Amino acid sequence: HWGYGKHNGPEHWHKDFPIAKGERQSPVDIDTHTAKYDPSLKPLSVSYDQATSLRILNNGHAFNVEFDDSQDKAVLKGGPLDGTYRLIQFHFHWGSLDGQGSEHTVDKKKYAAELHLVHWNTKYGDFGKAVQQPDGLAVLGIFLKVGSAKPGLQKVVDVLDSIKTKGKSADFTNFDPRGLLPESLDYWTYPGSLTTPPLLECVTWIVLKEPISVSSEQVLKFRKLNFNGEGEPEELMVDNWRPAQPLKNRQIKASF
Ligand SMILES: COc1ccc(N2C[C@H](O)c3cc(S(N)(=O)=O)sc3S2(=O)=O)cc1
Ligand SMILES: [Hg+2]
Ligand SMILES: [Zn+2]
Repeated sequence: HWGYGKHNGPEHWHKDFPIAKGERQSPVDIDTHTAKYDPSLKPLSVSYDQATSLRILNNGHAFNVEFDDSQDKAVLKGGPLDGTYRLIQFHFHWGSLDGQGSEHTVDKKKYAAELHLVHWNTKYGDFGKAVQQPDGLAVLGIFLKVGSAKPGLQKVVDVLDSIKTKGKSADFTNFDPRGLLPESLDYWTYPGSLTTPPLLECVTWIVLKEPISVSSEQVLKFRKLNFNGEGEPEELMVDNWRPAQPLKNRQIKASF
């Protein structure tokens, strides 16, 4: 079944998910010089102060930190969005080396990792219904750059030994997602898709202009995870990213 290996990675995805060849697939290259500065874009409103994390889980493709989305506890509004979008989980895509790992690239430059904060549009009642809609999800994408440690990332990094193999989870309450945001909330936005199977074109992508820094030992920890379940041969979880797709008649708008 799908993964990121030679035999089941991105280039093979189209056979089971034909939408991989669709019209608004993600990720894409953000060419800064032809993105259109749109003056009618409102600022983003990230209200993560009431966020309730529940659990961290290795799912064989990445580790996800899941949040309680039963009430409007951590939401995203504003920007290009019409409506309130609830936070349900965040995850990362990273490389085996520091020069690759992001999914979106800026002027073809790749970062060491990319954080995705997944939100679903509350007018659709639940996540399941939201993924049936063109404006069902908004994902906030943050590039991670190697340098100085991000203190808010360290709690995540310390629990990764308990969830080394596929299927393991550990309770992960009281984690505050605000410690992973950059200073600026300037962004690029375009209509796109999920970047893993099922590749549904349900997403308004909001990619922040400002990267956050993590140390190499923090990102090293990411690389010790396993794609495999325990008792299986070990495959290190590295390079779990999809290459950029053609923009195909889409324009990227810049809030700046
Ligand atoms: C059957 O219903 C479902 C439909 C979709 C999903 N997704 C899991 C995917 O792995 C995936 C990938 C995302 S990314 N890299 O941000 O573009 S977001 C996301 S998901 O959590 O929405 C789960 C259940
Ligand atoms: Hg959709
Ligand atoms: Zn992702």
